[PDB]
Amino acid sequence: TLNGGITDMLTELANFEKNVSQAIHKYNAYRKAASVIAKYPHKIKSGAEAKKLPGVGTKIAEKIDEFLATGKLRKLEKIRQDDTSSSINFLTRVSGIGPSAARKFVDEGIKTLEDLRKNEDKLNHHQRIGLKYFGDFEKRIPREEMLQMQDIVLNEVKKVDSEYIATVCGSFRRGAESSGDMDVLLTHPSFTSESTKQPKLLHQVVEQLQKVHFITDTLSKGETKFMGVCQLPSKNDEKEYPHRRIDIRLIPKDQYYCGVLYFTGSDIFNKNMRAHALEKGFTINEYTIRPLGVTGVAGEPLPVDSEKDIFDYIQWKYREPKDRSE
DNA sequence: CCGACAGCGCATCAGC
DNA sequence: GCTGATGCGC
DNA sequence: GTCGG
Ligand SMILES: Cc1cn([C@H]2C[C@H](O)[C@@H](COP(=O)(O)CP(=O)(O)NP(=O)(O)O)O2)c(=O)[nH]c1=O
Ligand SMILES: [Cl-]
Ligand SMILES: [Mg+2]
Ligand code: NA
Ligand code: NA
Ligand code: NA
Repeated sequence: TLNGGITDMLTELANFEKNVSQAIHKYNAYRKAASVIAKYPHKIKSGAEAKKLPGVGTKIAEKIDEFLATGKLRKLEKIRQDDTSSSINFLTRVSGIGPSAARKFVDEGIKTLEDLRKNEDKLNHHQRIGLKYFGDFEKRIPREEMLQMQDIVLNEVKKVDSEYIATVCGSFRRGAESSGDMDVLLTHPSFTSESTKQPKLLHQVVEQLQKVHFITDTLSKGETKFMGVCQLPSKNDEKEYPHRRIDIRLIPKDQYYCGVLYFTGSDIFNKNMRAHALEKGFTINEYTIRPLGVTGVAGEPLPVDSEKDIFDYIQWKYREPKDRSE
């Protein structure tokens, strides 16, 4: 946290560009800069010093100089005072409300929590659950609670079918002392890249987690991806735990290593690694790593029997999950 | 200068 | 209904 | 907004 002031400023710029400007590449440019500065192991003394880092160009360098000189950024000061921008930024904090819906709601005069609450019938299902748990979803999850949640999910999954394997990924697998949500990778031998010998593989697990009242709400659900809400049980006379976001991703069992590389992240780590793969003439998704032909067209899946195999292909030294928090 | 920026699941809608 | 684009999310 | 070619 040597450069917390700078990385906070860049993140706020990132969020502005995403939510208000709807300029997604600016968003990702700012997040990449924040990431590389966050892991830079010196307290930055100037914009020129920061500009040496990949992802920091002239414009961000000038902003860092302004920020270092004054402790603030005029551009941000004004954005903060703009009502429309402030409203749009707020609304997008609701899960299921993105840049477009936020701006549309503001047009219709819906721009506070109070407005949303009295206009529940103007929300889709995802948005309505996002609003319901607005407070809860912004709270952090202590790793100690993540461990309890892990135990429940792994044990309930076992009770459905002992051949299921559930792996908690995301920030939890990277060793984080707190997480924003729980991400669960799921495999079953019936579901491979070659065949699906059993239906409802994901459904069965979701149903069981609902039965024991762990899963409380659903944001979206298909054959391979569940996005919803869960809650730890609490003891007698205890205040309830907050509700938590949970993502579950069923991946073909022979593609587990690509799947667990993907779901472990971070998102910026994946973007960096996938970008590097492309420069090395490969393409990586959660399923496979494939070569790129001269045309750029993806070839056939390369054999993969470990996370490290994927790193090897693109000539990266292996990085343990705890070192992937970019 | 300027094209590219990771890659994809689910919900929703327009157009047929 | 299907298909493709878009929004939002991982 | 940044970067590689
Ligand atoms: C948001 C996002 C996630 N992912 C993958 C990598 C994440 O580590 C993983 C879980 O996504 P989350 O949105 O839950 C972020 P996290 O890394 O789990 N940290 P936390 O949930 O604690 O905030 O999905 C991507 O590949 N691209 C993405 O844009
Ligand atoms: Cl952009
Ligand atoms: Mg997570
Ligand atoms: Na740079
Ligand atoms: Na949102
Ligand atoms: Na998640």
